[PDB]
Amino acid sequence: MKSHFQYSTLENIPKAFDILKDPPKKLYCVGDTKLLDTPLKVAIIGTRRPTPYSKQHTITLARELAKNGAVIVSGGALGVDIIAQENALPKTIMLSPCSLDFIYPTNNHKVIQEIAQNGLILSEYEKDFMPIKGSFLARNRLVIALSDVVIIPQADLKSGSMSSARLAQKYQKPLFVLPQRLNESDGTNELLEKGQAQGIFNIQNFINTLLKDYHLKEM
Amino acid sequence: MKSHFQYSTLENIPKAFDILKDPPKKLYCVGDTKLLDTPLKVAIIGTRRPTPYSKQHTITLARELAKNGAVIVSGGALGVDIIAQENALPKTIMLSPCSLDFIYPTNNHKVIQEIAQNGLILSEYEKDFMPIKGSFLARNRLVIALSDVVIIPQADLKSGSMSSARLAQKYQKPLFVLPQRLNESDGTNELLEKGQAQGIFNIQNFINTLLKDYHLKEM
Repeated sequence: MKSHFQYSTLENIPKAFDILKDPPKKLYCVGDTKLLDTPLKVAIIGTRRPTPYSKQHTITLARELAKNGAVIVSGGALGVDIIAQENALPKTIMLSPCSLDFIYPTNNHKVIQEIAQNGLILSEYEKDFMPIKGSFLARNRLVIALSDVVIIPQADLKSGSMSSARLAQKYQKPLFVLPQRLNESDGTNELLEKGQAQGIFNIQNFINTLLKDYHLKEM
Repeated sequence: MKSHFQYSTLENIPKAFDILKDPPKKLYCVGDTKLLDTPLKVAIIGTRRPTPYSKQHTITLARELAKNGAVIVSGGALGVDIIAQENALPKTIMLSPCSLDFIYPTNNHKVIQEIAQNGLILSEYEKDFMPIKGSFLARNRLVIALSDVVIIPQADLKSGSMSSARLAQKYQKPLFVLPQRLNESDGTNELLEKGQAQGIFNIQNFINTLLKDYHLKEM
């Protein structure tokens, strides 16, 4: 699916990317590059098939953070990603796994269009580049490096979410996850089990504690 | 409801009760007092109103622990208690909130009778005593003191399970809970978030680690 987006090259690579083993040498952009200057960026990533439970709290977290000064960063994927980003509009930044002349995934086209208009989409791929395993992985590192904090509402083991969670640890980004029952989100529960992530046991307090840590007003 | 239990004096008060600020001065018993001389006693306590999820794993915990050399200790209450005890039979000990000439609660009479017959019931009251305010708290102190480890599968804030949880901490009895969703078991979740309990993220590993720790053959 062609995007028909009008895009250009990003003038300056965010310094947040310098922590990366292999920073992007060149980035392409469509939308509001001012979003890159915001004080609080929160990554929200997760499974392509969240439960109603996960979906419900993903919406609240995204909506409330975006409404109170944060910018939500994600990969625009089916499920948790696109849910967070739609509910954060227009304070949201997407890292694309393909070049900006294409929409992926197809079914998210409507929301992705709205991000291109009112939010920001970045890509490391100039044109004609359909997504492949390595480009999903590569853009995940950008999602993590760009963000101050990383939330994973729900995720299985051996998922992109878990490789991103490893990156979050490697790059010292605080990891947060939703409390989940046995067997429903083994990835996030493993992170809890090993003390590699903090549980979000109260949505409003978590949000307010984040706002304060970054000198924004609470709710 | 009368029990028709031919209860005895429990002649030797278990040393485990000696840690209490107010040890029971006299105890009464019916059933197998040898259960008191076992290497591993696990308290399983919780809400009177468990979800199907909590119920399902309580059954598994109780059954597997009882089958592999542990004894399950509880209060015989509606919900988690009676579920755990029924599935632990005959390796189970009930601490009764009433004298042993009565059944309490009435609706648990069948399992409670099975416990009198094949497990063990203890009480701090001799006769003619139905429970009153505080007698539940009182027998809970006994459940905790007797047990090596305490499992709370599900519980609300301000419940009896939480006051028992405070006792477990006071006496350094390790405390474990089931992973629970936001807004379902605020009691156990608060324990988890405050680092006061450990989560059971893998039922089989939890059990095998517990066993090993008490020099029992792993499953």
